[PDB]
Amino acid sequence: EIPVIEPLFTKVTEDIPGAAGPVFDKNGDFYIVAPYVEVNGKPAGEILRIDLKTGKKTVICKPEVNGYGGIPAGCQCDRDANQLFVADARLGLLVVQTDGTFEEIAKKDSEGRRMQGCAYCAFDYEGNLWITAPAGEVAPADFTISLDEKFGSIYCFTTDGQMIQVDTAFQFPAGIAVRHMNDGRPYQLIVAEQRTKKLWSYDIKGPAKIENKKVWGHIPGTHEGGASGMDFDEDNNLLVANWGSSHIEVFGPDGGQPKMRIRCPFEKPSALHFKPQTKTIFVTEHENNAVWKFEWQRNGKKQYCETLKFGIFGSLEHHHH
Repeated sequence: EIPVIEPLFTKVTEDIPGAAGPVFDKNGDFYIVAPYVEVNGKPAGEILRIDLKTGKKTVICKPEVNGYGGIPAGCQCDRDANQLFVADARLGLLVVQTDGTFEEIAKKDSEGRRMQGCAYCAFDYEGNLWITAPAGEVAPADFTISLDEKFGSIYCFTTDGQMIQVDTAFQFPAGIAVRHMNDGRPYQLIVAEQRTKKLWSYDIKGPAKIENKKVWGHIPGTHEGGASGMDFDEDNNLLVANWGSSHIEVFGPDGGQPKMRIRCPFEKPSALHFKPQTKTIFVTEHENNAVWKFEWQRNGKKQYCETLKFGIFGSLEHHHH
């Protein structure tokens, strides 16, 4: 029904338990997270730097708060400083410096509620951070995932430093991406509900202001698991890892059904991310606990963490003259 392409995948690294959160920082260094690392049967997840020339893996941060180890599950870099925002299914949302120190951004949200554990996040170009939270309350609450009960939530961490819960009642909310229009403005928030075959959209009307929740797209397949991570290319096609499959789905800007599929040499892609200024997509996957790369048909969308650089700054917004 749908065209399938089969690009050459190249293995980057392997033996990363629960491999996810591929991300590039402001300098082009590459990081991933290993959520399933354990010590004595307890979480001890890791944030890793991967040297793309040598393949060498370096543990950047082994987060823990009051003796509760983390489950780092997704990442985005900051443009303002060379620090990573790490969605942690046990600890919430962390800011991790490249030197390994970290700060937990929130024990509680804007309503005084205990924070939920997070997994993916996405900046809009105005600087707000949109976050999926598939786990229940952070440590020291007992760990719970919204696999069977609809308690996964969505947050927005605004430029004013407010952690606002903007929706809930999701069954493993996973990938999240912002659709920016040609004038640079945030228009739609896209959210994967991984325990269904659905992608949801909201219209962004401002910081932490979303409305008009609708079904945006449908994920093919009848196996366990749907959309995990997702990313826009420069034409606002959305590439969506289908964890219940060996494909990445390609949606047009207006969603619906995929218009093309990318066949992968592996099952269970968990996350994907473009390398800045390239067509190269890095993909994490849980069949092999591994990281791969492949060349897409065009560039990715300009990334938040490049937006203060000469040659990028000033080129995102466009207006009538």
